[PDB]
Amino acid sequence: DPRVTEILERQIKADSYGASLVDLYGMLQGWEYCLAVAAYICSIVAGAALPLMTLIFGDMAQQFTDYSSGLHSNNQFVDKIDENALYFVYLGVGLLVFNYFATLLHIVVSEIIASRVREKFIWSILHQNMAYLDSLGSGEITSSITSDSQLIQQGVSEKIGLAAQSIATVVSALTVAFVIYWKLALVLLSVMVALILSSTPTILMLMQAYTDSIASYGKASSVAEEAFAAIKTATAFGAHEFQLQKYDEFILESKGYGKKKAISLALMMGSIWFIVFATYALAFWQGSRFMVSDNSGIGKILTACMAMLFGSLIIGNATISLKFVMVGLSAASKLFAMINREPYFDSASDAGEKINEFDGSISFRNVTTRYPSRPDITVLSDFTLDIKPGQTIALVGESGSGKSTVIALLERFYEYLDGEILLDGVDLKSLNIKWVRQQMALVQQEPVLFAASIYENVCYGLVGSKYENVTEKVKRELVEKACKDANAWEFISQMSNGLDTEVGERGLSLSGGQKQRIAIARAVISEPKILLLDEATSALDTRSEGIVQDALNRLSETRTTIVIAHRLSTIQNADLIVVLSKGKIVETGSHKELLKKKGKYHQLVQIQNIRTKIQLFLMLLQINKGDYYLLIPCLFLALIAGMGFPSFALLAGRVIEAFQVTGPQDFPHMRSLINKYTGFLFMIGCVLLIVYLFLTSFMVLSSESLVYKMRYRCFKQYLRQDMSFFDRPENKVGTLVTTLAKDPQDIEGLSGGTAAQLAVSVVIVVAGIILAVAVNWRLGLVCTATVPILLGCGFFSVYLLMVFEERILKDYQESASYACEQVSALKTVVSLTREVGIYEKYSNSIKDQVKRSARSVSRTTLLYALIQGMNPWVFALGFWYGSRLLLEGRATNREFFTVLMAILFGCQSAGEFFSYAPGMGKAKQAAINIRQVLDTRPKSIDIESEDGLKIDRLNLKGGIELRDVTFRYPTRPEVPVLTDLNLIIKPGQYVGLVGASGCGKSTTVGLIERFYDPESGQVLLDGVDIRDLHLRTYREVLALVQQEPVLFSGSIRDNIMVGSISEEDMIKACKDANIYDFISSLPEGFDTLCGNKGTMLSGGQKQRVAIARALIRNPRVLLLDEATSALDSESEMVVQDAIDKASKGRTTITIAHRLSTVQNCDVIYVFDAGRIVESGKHDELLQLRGKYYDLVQLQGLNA
Ligand SMILES: COCC(CCO[C@H]1CC[C@@]2(C)C(=CC[C@H]3[C@@H]4C[C@@H]5O[C@]6(CC[C@@H](C)CO6)[C@@H](C)[C@@H]5[C@@]4(C)CC[C@@H]32)C1)COC
Repeated sequence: DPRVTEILERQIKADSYGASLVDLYGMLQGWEYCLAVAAYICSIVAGAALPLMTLIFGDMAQQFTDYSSGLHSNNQFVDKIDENALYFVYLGVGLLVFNYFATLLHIVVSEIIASRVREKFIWSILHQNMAYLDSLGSGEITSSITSDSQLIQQGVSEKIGLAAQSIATVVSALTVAFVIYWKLALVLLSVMVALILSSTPTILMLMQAYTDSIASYGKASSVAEEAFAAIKTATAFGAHEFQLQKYDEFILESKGYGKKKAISLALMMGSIWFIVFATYALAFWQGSRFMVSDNSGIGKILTACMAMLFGSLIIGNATISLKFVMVGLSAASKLFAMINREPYFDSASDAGEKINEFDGSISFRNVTTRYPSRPDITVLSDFTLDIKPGQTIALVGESGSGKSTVIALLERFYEYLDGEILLDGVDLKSLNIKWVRQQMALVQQEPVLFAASIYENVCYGLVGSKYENVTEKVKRELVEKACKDANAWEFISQMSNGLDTEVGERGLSLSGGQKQRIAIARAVISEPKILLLDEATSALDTRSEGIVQDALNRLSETRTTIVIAHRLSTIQNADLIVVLSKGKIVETGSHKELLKKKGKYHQLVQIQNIRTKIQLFLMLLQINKGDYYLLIPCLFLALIAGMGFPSFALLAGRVIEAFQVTGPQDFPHMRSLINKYTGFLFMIGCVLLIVYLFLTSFMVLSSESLVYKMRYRCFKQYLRQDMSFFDRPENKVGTLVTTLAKDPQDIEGLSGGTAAQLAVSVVIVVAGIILAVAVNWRLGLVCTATVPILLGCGFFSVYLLMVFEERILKDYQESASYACEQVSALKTVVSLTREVGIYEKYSNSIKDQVKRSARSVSRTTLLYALIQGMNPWVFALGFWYGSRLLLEGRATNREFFTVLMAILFGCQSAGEFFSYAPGMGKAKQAAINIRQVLDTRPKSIDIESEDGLKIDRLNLKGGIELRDVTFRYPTRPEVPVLTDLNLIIKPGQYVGLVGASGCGKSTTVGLIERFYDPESGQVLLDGVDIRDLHLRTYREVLALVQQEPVLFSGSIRDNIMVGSISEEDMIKACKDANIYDFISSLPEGFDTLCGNKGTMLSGGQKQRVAIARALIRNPRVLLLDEATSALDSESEMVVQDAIDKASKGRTTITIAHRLSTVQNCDVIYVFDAGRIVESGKHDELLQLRGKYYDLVQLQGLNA
């Protein structure tokens, strides 16, 4: 026991891992560490060289101020301005070169690292034991292959380079500010740190508001999950407003937290735009104060102030880059946990023996095993079977007996705790696992063909064989012989291309028989010694089964086969038959020897014989008409927030003019002017604080209101669709839930802080351009020509970063699809021992992809680096032209610096809107999606249409008539379910419908509830076609009890009152359903929460609750769609008692699986091929000795 539990856990145990940047960068080998080192050096250099514009700008400001005061001649002014302009040009060239190299090398390093990670992950997954792989499923592996490697790239991509660059920019800016002027640098740093630590509660408030909103929608998404999954019940009982209200009570909490988010974001914006203005004001004021004792200068004051603001305002890009780094370190932890986990079986290694001249004899001895998923159920107990070369065993039994476990043990998919399996006398636990899998040939129930030619598909079976490395000409002969031995040449030679025809997602689309015949050829081409047929023909049809069975019989006549069959008629010629029940060999023997024994095999063959006998702005603007009271003041607020910066420009120009001292004699006047202008600078820096607070608050409130409206209307629109909408493949529950989660949240990109920043940006740019033209027309025209350049650079930087982000996922699609295809089926790949070939092909593919992507990245990085280097060139040109104008007398120091601050610096602040450009693509795709969703309507079955006759309850009888009803499910329209059905149910009749699987009796409920409309026919209620009746009232007439009871989350009172057409009736119906006593037994009364398995009541109790729910409305037509199919025999008694009690006094249509429920029905209708075959009472159908007799005999035999 301590050993078997250890084995069953070590089979499935999954260790936890913590990945750091060391693990990611350890995939670089040899000369690829120089690439990473050079990338980081270039990033650091290009980040540290950026705050030198502050040095050159301060020097140029000092030169302009000194010349305007007449401290040097024209020639010296020209010389110094030219030299400083060249310094700008050199800085721009250096920024270009280093940005290019840093970005290119970072991207290349990320490509290399992720290629190594992908190779390692695929090599691990392909060699894990099948117990662990079945634990994860395919979804966990396919997701890890496609969207968890992209995150690992982004972690080590140019994002980490930008994070390092930004940290270097902060360090270099602080270093510049301290060296040039530590007195003012220290003062500014202290004040800014005090104003940043003070705004710490606001950041906590924002993060709490985001967490609360995410949690509240998480709860709301759960209500949507149940509503779409349980959509048949909701439509049948009209619980559309109930589920919509449940959703609304949770998407209103998100709006309340969005309010707090609005205040917090407004506070953060106001604090930032107050810190900047207070830093300018304090820098100028305290630099004028210090200057009367240091003679430092406006140049040094500007250098210090600009350096401090530079480093502080570069922090925001660093945070998103570090978020990107940390997101890719969480995925790295998962992938490295899945890589470093060592498998239970060492199938990768070459250890183990290899039997020479393997005859094929197998000898099981006392074999006992458990699956790791369920360590209490024993799926095989004391299995003993000695198989000789050439024999044909045939394991049979009921489902769950454990016949299929033998094949899993022989292929080393799972581990047998106790026993012994000997291949020609050699233990199975001491053999090379891949060799053992090569000696066998697993023909599975579902054939899996890979997207390749038929020749390649059949050649996949040659792995490890002696024919693996031979001439291609010989291989084609072998494939032809194998396809002829498998009865596959008849449809391959008839093909267009023949053996080279593509299959799978390309080329031709085969049938089940043809795919199974190609799988048989693939299995037989290797000349296996053991054949493992695992219900090969269980998934085929009557016509196609013959050819595949002939092929299998031809194959099994020589090899040591182990056939697992569900059609017992195909194994009559087996050399031995083993009957398994609950994991034990109940009896064994030949076909004749077992029939005479009157045993389990006889019952199985009897059952088999009996069965054989049988522009989008205006859209959202119109939707959010109610929020205008918030967006009308926002225009005025944005206009004021826009006048702000072009008045800081005027005051800054006047301050720079006031710093035109010629000696300590002019210091009192300079101090007076600096105080007078710094007062106004601080007053303006406080007005914009309030303006930004109000504007951002109002805009974020509007955005949250729009998101709430989108969610509410989208959920309301999903509930209006007919049942033909929800059974489409693209309207899955998990897809609709995801769409609700994403699109009403992505549409927020066209409102809120983004729209506020858009308005503020355009106003700021327009006001700055107008100010530059008005102050000096000769200087406001040239500097206007640079506004397109600066704005284009600011936009295209973000655009190219988006391009870099998207290339990561766009490039690795072919190889990811190939890997996901070969990982969708691990059992077939592992059976063929195709790990090595798949890994080689995948490794070659991604190695080629690295080189293919490096070139395109090198092409784009040139434009990115040029855009990065443009800015110092614009500065140089502007300063040179300004100096020339100021020499000619056509400009002034005040006018030049006012124009410069406004134009250049205003375009810098308004480029923050371009950081919201990535959202505007999502916010347009989501707008298109929401427009499509909000406009879709059901063709005829509209629950929210008020047209149609109303059913008068006084004259209602309850007569249902299906007149010549023909119906096909629109998802599968080639398979008719009901054909020319004629069925009349008299009022008060307890009609029961019975039949075999696929007869289509359950479609009667769908037609009566009007889930679907019949293609040709007429369903009538009291002589009125239900297509001409009011849908809500009509469905209020009917009631429905389903096979699997569904109870919505909430109290028992809420669930049972879902089917309330209009407190006494509730108690009366709860007593009539034999559930009132159980409810009274509960600690609370009808307030017990049975949601998400809150109390997990018994199936009988949940069915009785559903019966009471259907019974409150007092229906005229009670539909019981196999109510007692999933109930225990003890609870079935009370449930059937409740059903019989409820069936009195109303029309009752009872679809039945167990024929005992329909025993006392007034009329019984037998279904076959969608048409009524027999009809009448129980005794008459028994006397007719027809299909009903066969069904009751089958029920008796099944027991
Ligand atoms: C945007 O919303 C994203 C959302 C929720 C994230 O919550 C917040 C977590 C803190 C974070 C990263 C956020 C916004 C601005 C960020 C701040 C800007 C400020 O700038 C500085 C420097 C410059 C100074 C002038 C002001 O203060 C920093 C100290 C401040 C800052 C870097 C501190 C961290 C802030 C988002 C998650 O979405 C998946």
